[PDB]
Amino acid sequence: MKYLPQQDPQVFAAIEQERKRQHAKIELIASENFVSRAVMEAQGSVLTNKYAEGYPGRRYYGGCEYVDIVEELARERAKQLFGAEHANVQPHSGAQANMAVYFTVLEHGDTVLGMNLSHGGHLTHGSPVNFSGVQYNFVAYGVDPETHVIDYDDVREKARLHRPKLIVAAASAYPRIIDFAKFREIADEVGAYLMVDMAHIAGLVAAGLHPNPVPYAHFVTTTTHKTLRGPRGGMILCQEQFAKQIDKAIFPGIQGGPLMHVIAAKAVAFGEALQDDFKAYAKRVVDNAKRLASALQNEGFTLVSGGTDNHLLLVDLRPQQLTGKTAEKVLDEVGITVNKNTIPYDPESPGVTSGIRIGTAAVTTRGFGLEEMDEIAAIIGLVLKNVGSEQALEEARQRVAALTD
Amino acid sequence: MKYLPQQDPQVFAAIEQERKRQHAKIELIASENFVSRAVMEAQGSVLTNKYAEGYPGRRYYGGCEYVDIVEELARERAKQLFGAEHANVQPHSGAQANMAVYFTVLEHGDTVLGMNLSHGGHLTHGSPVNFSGVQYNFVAYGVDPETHVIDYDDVREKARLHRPKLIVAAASAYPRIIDFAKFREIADEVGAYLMVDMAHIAGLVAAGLHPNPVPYAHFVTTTTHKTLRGPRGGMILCQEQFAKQIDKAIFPGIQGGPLMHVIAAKAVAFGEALQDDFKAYAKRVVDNAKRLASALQNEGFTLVSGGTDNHLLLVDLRPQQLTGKTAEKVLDEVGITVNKNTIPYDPESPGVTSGIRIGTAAVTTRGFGLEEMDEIAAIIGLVLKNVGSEQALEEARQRVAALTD
Repeated sequence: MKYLPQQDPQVFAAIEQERKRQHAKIELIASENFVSRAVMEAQGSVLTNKYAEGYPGRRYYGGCEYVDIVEELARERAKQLFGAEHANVQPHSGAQANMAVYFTVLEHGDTVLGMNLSHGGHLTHGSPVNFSGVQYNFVAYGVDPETHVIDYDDVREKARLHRPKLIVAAASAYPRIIDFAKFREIADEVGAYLMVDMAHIAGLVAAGLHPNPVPYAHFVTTTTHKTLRGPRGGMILCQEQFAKQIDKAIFPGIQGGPLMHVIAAKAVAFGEALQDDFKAYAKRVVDNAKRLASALQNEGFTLVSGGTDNHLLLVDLRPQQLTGKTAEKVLDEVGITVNKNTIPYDPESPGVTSGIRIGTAAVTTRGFGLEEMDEIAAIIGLVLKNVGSEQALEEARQRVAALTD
Repeated sequence: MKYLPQQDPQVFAAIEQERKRQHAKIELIASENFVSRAVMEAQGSVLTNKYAEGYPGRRYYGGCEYVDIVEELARERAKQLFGAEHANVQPHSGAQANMAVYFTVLEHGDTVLGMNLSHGGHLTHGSPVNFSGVQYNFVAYGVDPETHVIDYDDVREKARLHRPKLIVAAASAYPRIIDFAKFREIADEVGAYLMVDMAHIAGLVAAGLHPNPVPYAHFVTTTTHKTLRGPRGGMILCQEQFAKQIDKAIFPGIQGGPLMHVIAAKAVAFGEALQDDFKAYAKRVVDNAKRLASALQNEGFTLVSGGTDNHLLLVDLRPQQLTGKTAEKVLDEVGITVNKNTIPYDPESPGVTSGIRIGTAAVTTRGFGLEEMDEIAAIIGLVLKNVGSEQALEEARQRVAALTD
């Protein structure tokens, strides 16, 4: 940076602290990643100056010839990545992407069937304090109490009982592959639309390491950040039959002017994901997650579903008689960033929890591999087995520092 | 840029075209501006990498110590700028800011009273194709057919007849000062909340050149872009009594993770607005608008309301027997960017219109002054009086080029 340090010392000092923090800590929050310098440059461009309500070639302001090229690059690259018939790259966030799909097919009070929030479903999949649960009548399907895998017979029973207009598949804390074919079969049986929210797994889908929901879902929503490793924002994919309605849902439905600089950054991120080296990256993400899971089990930890098929895992801390809150706190003391997370059938409140959620996308981006996964697991074991020992925590602190340099 | 040109030639080439376009053209779209290099740098920072759901000191993820400093700088500087008791700097856009306020105080189907959309009201103030008009029962007040000033007796009558739960004041195309005191008096009479959407005029309010709605409104929404000259995004100001509810409306109500890099940019823009030179800038904006209005009238144009009190003006093209669409098109041919805009009591459809909307915020930022306003008016006269003369358009083209270099 050249101008910010002189113009705004206060803001610059805080940004620099954050930059140094991002290097120093071991980032295991499953939704986190580190974008490329090219992505950041695109976000830091003069494109922020342009109003471009509408769509490429169909804008409500003149002078959009070049931002049109940018938006079309984003849309076409997205279609290439996911094999979707249509892309909308304007959603401001994952929340807004979901909001738009709901706005498209649902009326106020319509019934929607989503994943139980305490079993891995997202806030926007029906929380009573979120617009989703307030505007629509959400019902939930669960995971099996033993295997922690989605109970597809429960999905089916809930669908047949409640007759939802829409079924939502996908999760913020589900460590196994989701069977989109079965979701569509159930949807077809009850005459419901199927929406898949692939936010967490989008990068893995792009790399062919998780089955693609696009062929099975009427609508696919996603964040552009997370495993896709793009800028912060949302996206909708859908078949051509819903393209016009989806576009109208985003604008003039729920948003105004799009963030053209962020859309530029989306294009850049999609370009990166199209490359062979992103596929290798995504494989290392999944390989690292498996290794970390196995190494944690070797340290004596119990994992929800007994492991992982993707980028993330959930530790069930009940055998250690620890809450997620306690674990999150003490790991923060040593420079490991996780979040407390409700486990399926958690006896604890969402404010306390019995689990921690861990993902490997960020550390993989930093170049961590199998050996590092072993060490992270060993440090986590050292910490959580010795929460009352300042010397153990100091050793952990030093070992964390050794990993990040 | 260093990395984008090598990583993504296609995206870079388009961005460079856009950058050159922004310099070459005379930007008169009233919502447009040019942000500082410091603002762009903040948006292009590593802060995009951080999940920070929640609020400063009350986040749902660890490691937010530094982004907390950034968000608090934004909130405190906003409070300083506008004298508000509370600020929420997380809204992704003006649309989302408005959405959140509606979510806070209204239930589905509640009656809201806003400015007639064809008289200057915004899309999010009740368009039947926008969530606002779909989710709530919007009724409208109008401007006087002669003076084109808001008819406050009509505001009062509509309020007393329809008994709205909420009254919205503010506009996307209203060239005169809005009387917030009268709006609050009417609101008090019918027991309605008052929301002021100051998006267009926020920079002028900050500079003391338009009366401040904060003392009179329960809620004030705004964009951070437009006359405020900040990054693309939204903000809500309110009294302390609504702070908790407003914050909950934004999250977990309508959004997820905030855009921390954009919030950094918001802080930077607010810092800039706090400086004496921004006040001088804003005065030049209003001075330029007055000069441009007078110069246009000298060229024989009729203006809606007979002039301007702010940054924007509306030309009523009926005396010239031209539509807004025709005028917008031919001005585009010579490098002047305006938008067609419905005028009050327009005999034409929104797709055609009888007016063009013009604002001076962008050209003022580029350093244009009174002499330049005279020349812009003269060029507009040359063009619109000679739409069929390629030689006149070429002369105009050359005079536009002379202004921008």
